[PDB]
Order: sequence, then C-alpha cells, then structure tokens
Amino acid sequence: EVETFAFQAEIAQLMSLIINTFYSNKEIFLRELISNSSDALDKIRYESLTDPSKLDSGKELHINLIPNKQDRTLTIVDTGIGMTKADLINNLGTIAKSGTKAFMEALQAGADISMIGQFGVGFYSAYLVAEKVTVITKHNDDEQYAWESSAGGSFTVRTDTGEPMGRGTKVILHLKEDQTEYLEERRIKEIVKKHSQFIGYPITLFVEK
Ligand SMILES: Nc1cccc(Oc2ccccn2)c1
Repeated sequence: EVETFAFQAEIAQLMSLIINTFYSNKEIFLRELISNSSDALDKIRYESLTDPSKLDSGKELHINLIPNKQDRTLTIVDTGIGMTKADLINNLGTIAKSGTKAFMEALQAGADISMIGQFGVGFYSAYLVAEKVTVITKHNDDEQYAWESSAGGSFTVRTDTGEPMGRGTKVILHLKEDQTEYLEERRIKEIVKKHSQFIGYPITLFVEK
C-alpha cells in the first residue's frame, strides 16, 4: 500500500530551485546530510540521558557512508532518533515552509545555496546530486517506513518490508549520471575531511569489492 502526497508549494519551489539553479559546489550535500545525522544522533542521546530504555533499539551511535557503483547509490546511514510516519509527511521532521521562506529571503539578500542548512532544510540539498532519494526510517514510537521522491511535486510513503533497521535513518541517493564522483572513495574522504572533520560520532566510509 503506497500513499502519494503533494509537496507544499513552497517546498516544491525549493526543490525546483535546487535542481535548476546553476551551482557548481554540489559537494555540500554530504556535509548537510552528515549534519542532519549528527542532529538525529544528538536527539536520541539526549532522550537516553533520562530513559536508558530509549537505546534498547540499539546502543551504538554512528554514521555509515555506503557507496554502491553497481546501483549508482550513495547511502548515508545513522542510528539517530529516526522519524515517525507523521514526521516523514511533515517534511521529514523539518519546519520546511518557514525555513524555505527564510532561506529564499537570505538568497535575495546575497547568501548562496551553501547556507541552506542554516535554515533547517539542508536535507533537500540531496537533489543537487540525486535524481531520486529514498529515506528508510525507524523511530522508537512507530514502525519502519520508506519515503521516496524524484521531485516533480510529489512524494510517496509506504511501510517498509525491507531489512529491519532497529532505529535510525537511511538516506539512499540515486545519483544523477554525471555525479558519480561521489561514489569514489578518495572523493568522499576529501569531502568528509573538508566539512565534517569534527562531527562527534564515528563516520565509517565503507569500501566496495
Ligand atoms: N556536524 C558536525 C558537528 C560538529 C563538528 C563537525 O565537524 C567539522 C565542522 C566544521 C569543520 C570541520 N569539521 C561536524
């Protein structure tokens, strides 16, 4: 059973701007997704400080980066707090309507696209490099769900029958044909060192056969 939803007009506009604006510094998508993972990990850590059972779904707090050249996917996995179905529908747990308004007001006052994360909508920078994004998520208070969008104004949500995750979020980037540099180990390492060198959780870059 698949449910199809329309993005709010402002979010559709944000996505079309990210997809259609000429902007060469696309590598920031990875910084933004790693930052979102760090924020999700901080949230489950904080909840566990007063309720240790919150980590019964998994004690390890980490971020994995998994390139797959056969599938042309880069996957960012974290064991953070995850998202409920309601969170997914509500713009992946963001205040994206007001964040988009603040971002676009900053742009017309001289900011650039790389500042997107300051407005709480950094997730959508995935569309700098991905033609389709799949988000698999499990929150302690809900079942495992898959969100997906190829932009174009709509997204889908379905219960996920795939591999159980325990707790956290997996962002699967189905990369555009001309963005395969982001599957190369040396390129990913360079971006992580440039922008994420201080993230307070272990980041493991998986290698391929
Ligand atoms: N998400 C996150 C949080 C804290 C530090 C960090 O790493 C950084 C930050 C700036 C420059 C180099 N490394 C990343």
